[PDB]
Amino acid sequence: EQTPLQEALNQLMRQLQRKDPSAFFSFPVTDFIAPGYSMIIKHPMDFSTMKEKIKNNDYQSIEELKDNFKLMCTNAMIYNKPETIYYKAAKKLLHSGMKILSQERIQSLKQSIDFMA
Ligand SMILES: COc1cc(-c2cn(C)c(=O)c3cnccc23)c(OC)cc1CN(C)C
Repeated sequence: EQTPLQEALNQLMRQLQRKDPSAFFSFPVTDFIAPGYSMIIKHPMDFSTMKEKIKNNDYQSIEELKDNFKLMCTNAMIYNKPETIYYKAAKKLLHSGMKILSQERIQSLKQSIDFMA
């Protein structure tokens, strides 16, 4: 049993992950694979962490998940240099995700979520 908000967050997450077929952002970045990461990025974020916050009913709004998604992309553009594959992939994923999490779409979900209460 999940709330209408949780299920909306899940379908949004499914579409966001559709824009990352390489699974660069599926799991947390470790210092082992990216040395000094924990010293450079103060608020790490990834898809699996966001999915756990959905599962635990941590998000009170779609905008909070939108904030976490922007943070995950921004983190990769801080740690990685502009020509790297990870920077370019985060740049493109952020732009694609902002179209998915547009105000127009958040609108429609808020009303249907409200109508199920
Ligand atoms: C290339 O393969 C991967 C890359 C990254 C990765 C992501 N981001 C955002 C980074 O900034 C980053 C920076 N340095 C090194 C690696 C990464 C990854 O993160 C956990 C996992 C894989 C393995 N994958 C098959 C699951």
